[PDB]
Amino acid sequence: AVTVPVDVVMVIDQSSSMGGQNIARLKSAIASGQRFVKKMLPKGMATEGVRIALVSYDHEPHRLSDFTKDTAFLCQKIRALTPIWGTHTQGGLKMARNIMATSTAVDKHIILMSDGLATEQYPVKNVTTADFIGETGNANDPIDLVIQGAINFPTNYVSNNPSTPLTPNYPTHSSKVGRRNLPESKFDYSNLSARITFDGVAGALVYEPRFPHPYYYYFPCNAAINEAQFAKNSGYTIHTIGYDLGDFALANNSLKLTATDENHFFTATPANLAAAFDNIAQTINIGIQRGEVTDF
Ligand SMILES: [Ca+2]
Ligand SMILES: [Ca+2]
Repeated sequence: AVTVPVDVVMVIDQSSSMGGQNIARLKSAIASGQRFVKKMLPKGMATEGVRIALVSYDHEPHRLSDFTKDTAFLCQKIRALTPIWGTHTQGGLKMARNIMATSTAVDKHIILMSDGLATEQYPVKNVTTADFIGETGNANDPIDLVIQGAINFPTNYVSNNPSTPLTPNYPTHSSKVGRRNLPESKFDYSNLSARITFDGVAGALVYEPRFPHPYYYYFPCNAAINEAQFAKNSGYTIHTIGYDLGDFALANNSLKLTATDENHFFTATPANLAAAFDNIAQTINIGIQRGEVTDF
């Protein structure tokens, strides 16, 4: 029985939302993460053809392991996941692209798991108003949803810092938000811990105070979809778990679009997360089968 080599990068959001009152989220993430590792590396170091790498992220990404068959090392890093402020989903994906760049596996998969909106992203170089876009007219688009939400709850969505007298302009239906189809050349990747801020803070929308009416906002959910697209263009399959998103359309739809397609997007709760990782492992393992060697 022949299988092609496969390399998997796990990218796990460890934002503050995973802990505190919500600690069931972290605990199930840790249980299911280890379950997935064991399922994919059943022989440990002797598992032919399979390797797993691990990224966690909060306001910055963390390389927890390069590609490895070392079940114990991976499981120890998963058990050490820690809720920390910030959701730099673009950064997690960017570090996954860095790691996958060295792969010569035939099959190349990224698993992204996040329980919230992205609120951090990398700076845009030589930024102009053309790097932003307005309402699409598709009410399910992350663009239209974030604009509508920020109209309903301006200080929840838009970067603002009450400890200073500085103040953003808040959006209307005419406002423009970060695109999700910028070229890779547009992002400053010189520092994977960097984030765009206004008045010292980030957010679901980050005000670009240099630009005029109708007002312009970086949109980290769109930046994350943009980064996912670079990975898919490189040939990597993305499976995304929208984790405990509680029927919040912006969070659901923003994460759905990072996946290879809608069939690679899973809506999970802590209670049923293991079933999503089981299905992803099954899909990966079905995909690598190349039959038997029976030349004669
Ligand atoms: Ca979160
Ligand atoms: Ca302020």
